[PDB]
Order: sequence, then C-alpha cells, then structure tokens
Amino acid sequence: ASSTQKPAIVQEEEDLTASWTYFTKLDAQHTDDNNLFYSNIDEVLFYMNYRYDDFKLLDMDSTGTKNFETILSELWTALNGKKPDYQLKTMQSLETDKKSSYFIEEEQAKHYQEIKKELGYQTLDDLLSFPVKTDALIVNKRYGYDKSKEKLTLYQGIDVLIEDNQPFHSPMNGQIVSVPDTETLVIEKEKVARLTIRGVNTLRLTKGMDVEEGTFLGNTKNSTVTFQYEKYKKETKDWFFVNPAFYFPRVTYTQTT
Amino acid sequence: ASSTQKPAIVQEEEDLTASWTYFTKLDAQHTDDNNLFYSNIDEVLFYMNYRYDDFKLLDMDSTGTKNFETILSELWTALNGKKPDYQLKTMQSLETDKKSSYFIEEEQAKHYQEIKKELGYQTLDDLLSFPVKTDALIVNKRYGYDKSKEKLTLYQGIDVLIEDNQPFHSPMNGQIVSVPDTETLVIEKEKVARLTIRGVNTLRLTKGMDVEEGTFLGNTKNSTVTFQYEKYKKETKDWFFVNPAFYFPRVTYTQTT
Repeated sequence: ASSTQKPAIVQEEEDLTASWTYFTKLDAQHTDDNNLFYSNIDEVLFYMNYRYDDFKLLDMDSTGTKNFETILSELWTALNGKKPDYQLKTMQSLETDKKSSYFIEEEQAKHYQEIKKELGYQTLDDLLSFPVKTDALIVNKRYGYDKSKEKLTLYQGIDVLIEDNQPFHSPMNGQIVSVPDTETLVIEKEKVARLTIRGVNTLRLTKGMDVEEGTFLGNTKNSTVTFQYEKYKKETKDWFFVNPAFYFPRVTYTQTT
Repeated sequence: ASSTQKPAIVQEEEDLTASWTYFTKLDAQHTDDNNLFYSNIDEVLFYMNYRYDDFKLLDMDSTGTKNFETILSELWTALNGKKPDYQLKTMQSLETDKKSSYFIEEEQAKHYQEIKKELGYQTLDDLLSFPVKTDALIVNKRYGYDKSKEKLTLYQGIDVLIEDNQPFHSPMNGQIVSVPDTETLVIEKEKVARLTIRGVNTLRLTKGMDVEEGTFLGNTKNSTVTFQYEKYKKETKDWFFVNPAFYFPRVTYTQTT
C-alpha cells in the first residue's frame, strides 16, 4: 500500500523511446533560423510516466477524446509557446503552477522528485555499463529528430565525447556479430539486445568472439564514439532502435534550448 | 552516418501537394469513356522523395535537361502505358527493371519501404487527429483533378465516409473563425493552419469559440464529411491548399484504376 512504490518509468521500452522521439520531432519541427529547441525530454517522460503510467502514444486520455500524441503536443506548447515570441518554461515550473493541468501538490511532488532521482531509468532491462571511468557520458548528439543542413533528420543513436583515446571496455555481455571495418563493431545478446559501437579500434576483435561487460575492446580512435542500441521483438522476429542514453547510468546533454 | 536516417517525405509541404496534384492532372487528362485512372500517388511520392529528396516541380534533375514535371509525366506512362492498350503496373514492379530509370537495388527498396511504413507522412507539420473512433478515414473522393461530365475539375479537399448522425470531434486545436451555414465551420490556428469542415451540424457552435483536438463539434448530417486544409505562407501573407489526407494518421482510398 504505502509500502508499495511504483517505478519512476513504467512504460514499455518501445513506447518509451517512441515518446522520446515524438517530442524530438516537435523540437525539430519548430527549429528554424531564429530558434533552436532541445527540450528536457527526460523531465517530460518522468512526468508523463507519473501521471499516465504505462501509456502508448495511441492510447486515449481520461476524457476519451485525445490520444497521448496530442497530450505531448499540448505539453510542448505549454513549455515552449508559439511563434513568433516563443516562451521557455521548465517542467518543474508547470508542475508547481497551481492553475496548471500539470500541477503536482507540494507533498506529492517531494516524493515524485525523490523517486525520479532514486530510480531514474535504472529499472529498464538490459542496462549498459560505462565503457570508460566516468560518472556521466557527455552526449553531444542526442537520439531522435533534429534539423541538419536546414533539413529534418532522424538520428538513431547517440554521439558521446571520449577524451584522450581512453581504454574502451564493452558496455555489454554478448557475441561480436559484425566487424565491418576497423572502427565499427556490433555486439549481440541473442534475441535480446544489439549494440553498435562506432569509433573504437577493432583490430583485436573478430566475428564470433564472446565479450563480457568490462572486456577491453580497444583504445578510442578519435574524440567521438557513436552508440546505437536495439531490442528484439519476438512477436514479429525483428529489432527496434531504443535511445541508448536511457540504458547507461547517467548522461549529460550538451544540446539545450 | 549509418545512424542518420532521412524521413520518408523530404519535400516542403507546398511542393508535396503540388506534386500530388500534378499526378492527378495526368490521371484525369487520360480518363475517357473506356479508361478511368486513379493511380497510387502515395507510392509515386514515396519513391520520388527517396530518389530525389526535396524536389520542386520546376527544378531540373541531375542531368540538367528535364524538370520534375517531365519526370512525373514519364513515370505516369511507365505505370499506365499508352492508348489504345493501357497496361497497369505498380511502382514496386518498376523498381525491379534494371534497364529502367526507376531501378532501386533490392535492399534499398526494402529499406525505403520500411521507412515509408514507420514514418509515412507523419513528419509533416500540423497533423490532424481523427474526428471519430477509427483506424483509417475512408476517402471516397480524393484531392485534386478528376473528370466529371467529361469535364476536368479540381477538388481542393477530400470527402470521407462517416456514418450519418454520429458524434464528430475536432481534428485540430484552434479558434472557430467562421460558421458560414448550419453544416460548415472553419477552424484556424492563427497564421499556421486553417481547417474547413463541411457536413457537421454547427448549431451549438459560434464564431470565436476555442476548440482543442477532440472537442465535440456536432453530429454528422450526411454519410460523408468534406475536409479542406490550408497552410499559411508568411512571405506573401496568404494561404494555400494542401491535401488533407496526408495529415491524418491513415486513409483508405476507394478510387483506384
């Protein structure tokens, strides 16, 4: 009862990444010559999971009249406003506005923040260990949509900054299933998860070799490493991309509004 | 990047509708007493966007000798043949002809089709929600040109099949800016988008009312509802029609060759 605590994130993994991506679509579509949007989508997703539990983008709200894409779009407007004179608010601000739809009562909000901090995304399956000694990966290109060369583009991974060719250890246990070139490897846990790593020297690795979490793979080749992460969907015997950032202990985003 | 994915639709919205409309002009011009053409223009547009990115009808192709109107006209002939013995083909079939300018290697064809399924037109701005509970609007009169009375006509909207006397909810957030008659309303998101709805009784509705996505507007009068949708061009301070079908989650076209 009061001894029972729901996790900070309860959505299924595919829906969690889909909801992230939907919000990056709204950021990217409003990004133009005069405005660059990189909302704090983590704060959005923690709020949405607290309010709406294990929602899917096409489920209906409590009125029965709108789906969660619409709810997310309305939230985007509450945070960022509209052309020409956009606004910039935080989720915390909306959650403390007593007239707002997003309001959370003072005492409940203390508990909500504690659980968000204590549990985070660490209840997801198939978490990834840091590949270097650090307290947070610095993410200079987040997952999802953005504008690049004035054009909408979907980035199905994350770019991370790794200084000084640090020795790079595997984030996951699995088998090396592909070594396409000298700087790309694919590690797969059969029918579970698949991690693609770009930017690490692969000279001491061949297809079929088993690696464990922490196995040294090689030194980082330049300053950026790219991760892509996929989960397996038994129902259709295929794979879907997930946002890798959710699966490491902590990241720091360098792109912000 | 291998981690970078372009959308299924890359064209600007005005160019996308203009390309649709051009193809409907070709279908309508060749429709006669013995042949009625309603090509699968969605398949055309997804192929063209994959092959030629954010093209405009009057742009020249890479050879510099033909514009995209000419390319679309040549494709119509490849898909449909010529008088007096028309022969219907599919876009996917044309992509396997190694002697044709439409060839796409098998893997890339499968991949762009998968992206078409995942993304569709959902990367366009200012999407519309279904006005009733459904997985697809049945469109029995599509946007663009057709023949009526052996006369060419341009239809700047779509007609959708909805059961008569059924509750109808708003596809869009905005203000009711016009209530012309007891069966017509116009909703405007100011200087963004304008939605005309014909066939919903508007007696509970007044000019100046705010609506959200999902707001009950009224019950349907007849067995179809007509939508028109316009976007705003700040450069000229005017509006232009777009094909409304692109903006809903899914449609089913009843008019086929």
